[PDB]
Amino acid sequence: NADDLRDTVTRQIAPLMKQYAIPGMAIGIVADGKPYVFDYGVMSKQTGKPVTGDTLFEIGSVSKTLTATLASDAQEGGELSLADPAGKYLPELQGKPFGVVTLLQLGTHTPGGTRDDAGLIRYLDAWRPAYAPGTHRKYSNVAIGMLGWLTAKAMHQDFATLMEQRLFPAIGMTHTYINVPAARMADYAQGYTKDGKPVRMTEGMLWQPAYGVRTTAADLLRFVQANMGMIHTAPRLQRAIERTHTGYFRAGPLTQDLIWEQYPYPVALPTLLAGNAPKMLFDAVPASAIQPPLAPNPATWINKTGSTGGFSTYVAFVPAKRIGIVMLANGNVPIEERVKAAYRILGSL
Repeated sequence: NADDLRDTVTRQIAPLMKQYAIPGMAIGIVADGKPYVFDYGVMSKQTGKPVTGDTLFEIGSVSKTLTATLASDAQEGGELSLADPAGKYLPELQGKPFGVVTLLQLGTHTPGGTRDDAGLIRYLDAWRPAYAPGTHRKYSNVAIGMLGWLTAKAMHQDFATLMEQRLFPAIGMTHTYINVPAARMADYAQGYTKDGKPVRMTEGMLWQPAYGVRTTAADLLRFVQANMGMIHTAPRLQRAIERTHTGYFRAGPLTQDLIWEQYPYPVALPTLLAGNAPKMLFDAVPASAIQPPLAPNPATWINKTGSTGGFSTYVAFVPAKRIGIVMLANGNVPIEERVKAAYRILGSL
């Protein structure tokens, strides 16, 4: 099994790492609910240390799936409503265009366009949208950056504390960090730009909610299992996790959940390519609200991409089929090439 399974992965990942010169990758597979992690290559070109079970990768915007889960949990406990306006938690913004943006619009990339906290409030005050809220989908770290900020306000806690002392241990993610600890800096892989220059993360404002997660393939895989209800999460978090699969908007070929993005399953490859295409990532796509929102639906392909300066991430799973993939690379891999490999690999199962 693991032999056949590893061969299936290797036939995709080895040429990928070859053509794009990725020093290392960690691949997580759920095959009929069984998890597997397959490590390839090295953590750092200067130290040649190999990718192992504890190697940390930056997952970029896949971080936002965990932020969305936290916000969904707050909603489940009555601490917030996704329909709440930002101005509810930032009273100064009442009267300002951003004060009416809802938490839902931040978690769906539809708010209407895009140092210290006083300056952040200064930035949000002067912010003038290009579109009315909830009508156009436009990828942005300010939207989900603010989703995590506002959820922490509602939950009466520091953001990073909520992630490391609440969410991560409740999934049993024991090698997942917003702030990587000193004893763990040795596990942190080195990223590499498209040139080959080594790089790790620059931490702007709202850096933790939007892209602050470093993690292992095993831990991200366990999250994927939790998103298919497989690992005995407590009832409030389990409901919270499933509710992030609610379908809120159509945007071209893509359906926008809370941060997650989904497609009907079975899914044709052109559907995934079009939904993960650069046009989705950079343009302001008209987004039509789904009324009533789609209930979470096991017969879907649910995925999310992540890209930092030095790392490439992809996550995709099908709850009805009980399969999923996690791909972590410490180099730059074209999004559509992550998509194609996942589609071929998962099609093998």
